[PDB]
Amino acid sequence: GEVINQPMMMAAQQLHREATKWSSKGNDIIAAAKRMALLMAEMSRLVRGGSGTKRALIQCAKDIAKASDEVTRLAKEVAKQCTDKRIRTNLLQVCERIPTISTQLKILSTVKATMLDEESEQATEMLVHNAQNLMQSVKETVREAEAASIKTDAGFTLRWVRKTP
Amino acid sequence: VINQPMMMAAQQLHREATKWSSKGNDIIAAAKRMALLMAEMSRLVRGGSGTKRALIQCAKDIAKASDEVTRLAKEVAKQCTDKRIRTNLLQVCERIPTISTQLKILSTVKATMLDEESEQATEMLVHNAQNLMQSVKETVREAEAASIKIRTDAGFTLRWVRKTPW
Repeated sequence: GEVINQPMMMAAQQLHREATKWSSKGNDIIAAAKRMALLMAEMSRLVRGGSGTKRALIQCAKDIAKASDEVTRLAKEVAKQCTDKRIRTNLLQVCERIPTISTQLKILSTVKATMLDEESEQATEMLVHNAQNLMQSVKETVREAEAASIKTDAGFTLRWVRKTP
Repeated sequence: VINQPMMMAAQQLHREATKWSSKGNDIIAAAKRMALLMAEMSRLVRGGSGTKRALIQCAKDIAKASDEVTRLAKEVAKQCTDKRIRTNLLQVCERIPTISTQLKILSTVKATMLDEESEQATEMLVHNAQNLMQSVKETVREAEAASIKIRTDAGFTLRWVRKTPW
């Protein structure tokens, strides 16, 4: 039913809330962020699964990583054309952090995967810690990239259409 | 474990709003936004310290969305021809502001606690949150019924189109 990993969920959701403020039309980062939010949530379900979700647990962390690569990719392109020195620095900071995290998530998920023994319990904690860092970094990426779309001869554009009530 | 009473109320608020497309309807969009924020909150009550920013932020956005729901419901009521519908609509545009303001207060006091005292802070928050979700559900329905009998000289319009049912 709903025996999901709640700390992966509050973390997945805390991301979702940020991305859901927008439209995905003309914004692949926003779309990849929502996808990441749904995958992390999906991982949240299977993560505690006994057997047969092993393949699933890695498809999940594989797709997440793939989406992270795209978020990183797009954020680099956003930063390249940013005129602002500070914004660009911050943006570049996460396009360094995101790859590290995503790669580690893949490693850690595969672990908790083959484990389906206190060691198993720690494998969970390490995965949760990492997952949380990923969701945070992506949230931070979304905000820096939105601020970078405010501030000449560029042809790249992320559409930031919000639903501010 | 997520506060089940809080999640349940968000779940039902969401069930009601998810029947409508958000295109041409800000109340429906603010309601979906509210259901989801309340869902996240149900995961924040239990959660360990440091997530309080998350809780304080959550309450803040919820209140902001409640204000917008209230503001739009007033405008819907102004042009409602129906005396009864308009009365009911106006009743909630009085209730919601009270609740939303209290939710903000209660969420903050609860965030500082992340002990009977703390446990009571939870119960007060849950009670309040439930009232909010109910009122918004009631607002959605009265506003949908108010879009059936509208004023002829009107320029305001909420689009009420079903999605699952089509």
